[PDB]
Amino acid sequence: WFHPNITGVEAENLLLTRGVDGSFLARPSDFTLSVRAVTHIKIQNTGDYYDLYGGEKFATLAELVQYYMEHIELKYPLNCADPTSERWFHGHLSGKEAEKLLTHGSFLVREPGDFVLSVRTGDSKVTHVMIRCQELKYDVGGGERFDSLTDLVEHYKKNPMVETLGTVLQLKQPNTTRINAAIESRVRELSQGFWEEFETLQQQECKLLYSRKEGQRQENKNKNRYKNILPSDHTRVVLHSDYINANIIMPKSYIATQGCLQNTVNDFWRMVFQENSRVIVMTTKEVERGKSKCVKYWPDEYALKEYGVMRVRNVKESAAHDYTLRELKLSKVGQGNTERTVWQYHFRTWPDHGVPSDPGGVLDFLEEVHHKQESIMDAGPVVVHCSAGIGRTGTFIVIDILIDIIREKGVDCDIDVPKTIQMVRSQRSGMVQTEAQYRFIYMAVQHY
Ligand SMILES: O=c1c(Cc2ccccc2)c(O)nc2sc3cc(Cl)ccc3n12
Repeated sequence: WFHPNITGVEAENLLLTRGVDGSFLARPSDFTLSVRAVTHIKIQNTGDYYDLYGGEKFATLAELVQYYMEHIELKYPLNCADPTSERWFHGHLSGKEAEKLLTHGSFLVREPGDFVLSVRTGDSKVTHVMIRCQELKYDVGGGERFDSLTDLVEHYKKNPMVETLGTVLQLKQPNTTRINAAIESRVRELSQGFWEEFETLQQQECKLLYSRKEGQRQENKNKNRYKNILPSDHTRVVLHSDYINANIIMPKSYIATQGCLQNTVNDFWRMVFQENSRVIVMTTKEVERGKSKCVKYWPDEYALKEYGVMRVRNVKESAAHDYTLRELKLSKVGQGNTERTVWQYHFRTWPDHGVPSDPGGVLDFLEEVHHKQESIMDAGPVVVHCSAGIGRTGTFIVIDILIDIIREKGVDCDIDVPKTIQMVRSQRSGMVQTEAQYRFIYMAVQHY
């Protein structure tokens, strides 16, 4: 249902000719939901979530579409044929280059008007299968003809081609992003190249296996800052009544969470204590563009506040250019020996929309956070929150994970930004929201 390189007119004709009523598609415009008369519904994503006009806020475009197909009718997704966003698709490439690149089950489809399925087999050889394209459909020389190269690949992923002498041409996996640290050259090549690689990652949203059940419960709706933006049930924080919109991220561990609500302040301190977290990363202001993003869950400097069964002291506040650092002290009301310092690094210079022009400041912040975390024996996950706990939270954890690798291996390590994002998304959907953030992660790793 997502079409990466179409226009409003192309979409309008597609839905009128190849579609019916209830038929819909999505496309980059910022996104547009084109439904069939043909209506165009705007989707904006400045970095926190997908905000549909006259609709709701979502972690992914696929979560958005799944919700409106279940609850202007979204009934029939009008499928896209362009293979540009598929991992296996290389477009322009020769046989030799594909042979050398592939040098088991590893495949690709390359490019008169015809395509070539190059597959590796071993314990080795590279088999090239021609794909004829006649009157818009695709085929391997006989049998079934496919509406798109996608239908072809998925048909042969399930049903592999058998070579004359019994060789199974398995379609297992498509890696063109695992660059060695060195980054400078890759950033130049992706400079767009970044948007192309970003939407390939977006096309991998629905491959992820996750449930959102506990967050959809009656007793837990009030505990969600955005009703549709929910934690993954397999990695959610269970409080030992048990609910918080938070997930554990394990590549140093992190807890990705939303900005505190007035009714979730006590549950946030119950989580920090239980998890033995000593570092909080706040990547948002309490209020941005007149809307509240997170409530003040920490006392004023020198003050002491009781938050349910938890007691928090604000020892000292230390201002830096980009951030404030609050030395907090947490204990359970009743038992004195339960006390520990909790350090809250509150980044305040993040723009209301988009990303910082330079990642220097973010990189100084994360460096400080990392050394404060490494200075504490038996320390729990680093708590990271923004507004929804997916956009900024995701950009901060991904940059932190990748620089963690470059700290322990040096300028000689193999990094894969989209592979890291997909892995984090497997633990909380929507982690890293926009293409601008995606590019900022590359620029951050570059500047580091
Ligand atoms: O998806 C994966 C998986 C599989 C995977 C599944 C769950 C959690 C982590 C990893 C994998 O090993 N490697 C890569 S590289 C790559 C590039 C892009 Cl643009 C998009 C995806 C993608 N991708």
